[PDB]
Amino acid sequence: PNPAYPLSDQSNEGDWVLNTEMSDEFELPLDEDKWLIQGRNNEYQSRFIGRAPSQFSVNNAYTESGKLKIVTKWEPDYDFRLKFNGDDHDVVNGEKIYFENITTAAVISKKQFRYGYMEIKCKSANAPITSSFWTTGKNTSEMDMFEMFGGHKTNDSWRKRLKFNIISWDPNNPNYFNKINGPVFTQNIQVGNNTAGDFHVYGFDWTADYIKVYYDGVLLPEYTILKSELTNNNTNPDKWVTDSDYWIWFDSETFPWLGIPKEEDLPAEYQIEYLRVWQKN
Repeated sequence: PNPAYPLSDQSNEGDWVLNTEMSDEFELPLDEDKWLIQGRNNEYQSRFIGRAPSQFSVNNAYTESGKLKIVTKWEPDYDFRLKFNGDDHDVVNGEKIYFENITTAAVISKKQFRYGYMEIKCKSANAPITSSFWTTGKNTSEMDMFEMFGGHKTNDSWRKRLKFNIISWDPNNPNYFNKINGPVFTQNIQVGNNTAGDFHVYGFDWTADYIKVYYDGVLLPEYTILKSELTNNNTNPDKWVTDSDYWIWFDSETFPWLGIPKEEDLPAEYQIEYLRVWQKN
């Protein structure tokens, strides 16, 4: 296939132009003028040090073999830090979940963009750890294009799952996460192959009016999101929160309610062969 165009649009019906600021083939050492390794020089996007028990380490993101590696390690002697609020723990189901044992990483674009075709070729980490591809905007919203859980020990659907979420981070919005304690919208994108078994190409076409999902070049129409549906024909406009500039994130996190890796599961690698972000000419 031609890498100049989305795998799902090889005739370039979209008149696509690669956004070089947001794109990377990861064939060189990680470009830290393009990418924030979370925690580099104590810089934390969204003040997010990691999801307990895991914490983001600057040593767990690097390129290797043409891929960005987001590594999950068993590292009990890591110098786990406190949250920006001074806590040594997250609060999950009302319980204090302490930081310990596991390091992951997060890599965030230093630039933002609004609307485009995002195509990521990746293989999820083969452990009970997330491999995620997502966005944030300042006080606006967050689109989790996927949370994978490639090494789920007991759920085969999760091994083939891309959990997709849209979250409102705007306190003015009735769907604000800290009002409804959940996403504006979520769906389980199910693909045909285990996300940790091989590299696959995942496409997310993000526009002002729809979000579409592509797998290995093929539209998955069951997962299309339409503004007219989410807003019920513009009668509930606050349900459409993705008209925002976004940073792009890759990361891995412990989701303790799904599972926690054993040392025997680690190290594990979320491997990103490339990110291609196109926008319309």
